[PDB]
Amino acid sequence: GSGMKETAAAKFERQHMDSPDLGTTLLEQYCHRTTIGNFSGPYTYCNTTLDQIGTCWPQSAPGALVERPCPEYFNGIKYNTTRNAYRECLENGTWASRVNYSHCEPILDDKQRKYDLHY
Repeated sequence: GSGMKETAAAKFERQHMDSPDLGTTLLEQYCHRTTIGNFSGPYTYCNTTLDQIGTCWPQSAPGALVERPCPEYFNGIKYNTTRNAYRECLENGTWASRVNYSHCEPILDDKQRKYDLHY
């Protein structure tokens, strides 16, 4: 026998959405109140921080989670989209690895765009 199998991979074109150097705007303009770090530490709650996702999240509570997978579980309707994502907050007052949400994009109701050219 052997011990090697099972594998897959498939991605799509993706370089960048155009942009200058340095940044025409910091992702830490100010965010929430963000007041902690040896100056104003009330509790051991989560503090304002931004991970791989520039999108900064406002302080939260420990053992909580700022998940927002889709607006409503309609399944076949016009959504509003409110920056879906899924981030949990440890009981130590920390965020997770990095927000994520791919169980929303895929829905049993979508299939448009294609176009093509023929002689």
